[PDB]
Amino acid sequence: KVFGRCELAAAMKRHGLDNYRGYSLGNWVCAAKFESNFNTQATNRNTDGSTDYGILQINSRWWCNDGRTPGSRNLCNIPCSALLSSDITASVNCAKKIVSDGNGMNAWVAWRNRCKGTDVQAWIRGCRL
Ligand SMILES: Nc1cccc(O)c1
Ligand SMILES: Nc1cccc(O)c1
Ligand SMILES: [Cl-]
Ligand SMILES: [Cl-]
Ligand SMILES: [Cl-]
Ligand SMILES: [Cl-]
Ligand SMILES: [Cl-]
Ligand code: NA
Ligand code: NA
Repeated sequence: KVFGRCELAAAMKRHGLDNYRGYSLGNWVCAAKFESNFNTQATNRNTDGSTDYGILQINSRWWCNDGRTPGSRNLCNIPCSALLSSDITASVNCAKKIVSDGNGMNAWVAWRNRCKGTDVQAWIRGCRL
């Protein structure tokens, strides 16, 4: 599914991301935009052989099982394919674990490089929430 901006903001709010661990909604929308272009089916192989999955590009080295990342863990205890659904529940639930792991949203390199320090509220302007 390719979400619209506001459509995603609303879905993320319904799933509890707004101000989760202190991160306002626009942080999550901005991160999704630059991670996946708002596409739940995005997959991208990393240099270490892991793959990133879904709207928040969650990585198989640590977070999910894809059966092809030797020596990895599955800390969200989910198949990586769950993270590609049109329903964002699994991605949101795993993102909550990731952002609680000690480095906050810095776990998403794109957030750190593209959203942190910027006016992220822009990403939810205009939306019915
Ligand atoms: N050593 C190790 C670490 C994680 C996963 C596995 O299958 C092996
Ligand atoms: N100093 C500064 C300004 C905006 C956001 C942030 O994370 C830090
Ligand atoms: Cl957009
Ligand atoms: Cl694996
Ligand atoms: Cl959804
Ligand atoms: Cl934090
Ligand atoms: Cl915001
Ligand atoms: Na804020
Ligand atoms: Na894994």
